[PDB]
Amino acid sequence: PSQNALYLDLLKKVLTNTIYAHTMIGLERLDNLQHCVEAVLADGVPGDFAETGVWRGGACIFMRAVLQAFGDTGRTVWVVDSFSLETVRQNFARYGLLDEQVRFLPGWFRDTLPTAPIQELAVLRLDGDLYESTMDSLRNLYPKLSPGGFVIIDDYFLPSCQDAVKGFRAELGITEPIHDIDGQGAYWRRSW
Ligand SMILES: [Mg+2]
Repeated sequence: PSQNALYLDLLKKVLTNTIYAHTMIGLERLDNLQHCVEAVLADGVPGDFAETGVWRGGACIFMRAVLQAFGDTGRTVWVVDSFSLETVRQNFARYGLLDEQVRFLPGWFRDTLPTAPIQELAVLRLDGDLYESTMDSLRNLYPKLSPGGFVIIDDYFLPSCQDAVKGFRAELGITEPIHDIDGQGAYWRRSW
């Protein structure tokens, strides 16, 4: 049961500034994110959503929007970065989604992630340009990812991102198969 499809379709057009830019991830990667979120809602995987490396906040805005479209009032979207914080907050306000289901964690990943007030995740999304940001994010938040939760890495097929993600998976003995999105990003679903 796919609620408010027209709304999310239009929002993806708007976030990518194709109407006449709040995200640069493009439509295919927004599509991916939509399917992943609609899956954890439909399948009842518990947990919040979190993005580390958020740019103008678009992907997090969209995640909040899918919660809106499906009438889920319980889950939180965690917007995690070093920031322009007020600018991001105002981007949420523009779509009318700056509310209690959106939480901000500003700071160096070094300091914030270790102690993050997050208990469990259904979705974990990373814009993994850099080794240390990627490792800080995965090491601290993957353990919070519920069974059936998704991990999405936006820059996966960058060789250096790929090496870092592979190293992390080896460390923890993660073998859930990786899936390509668009030749740039990738994701996998934590086994049940
Ligand atoms: Mg990226």
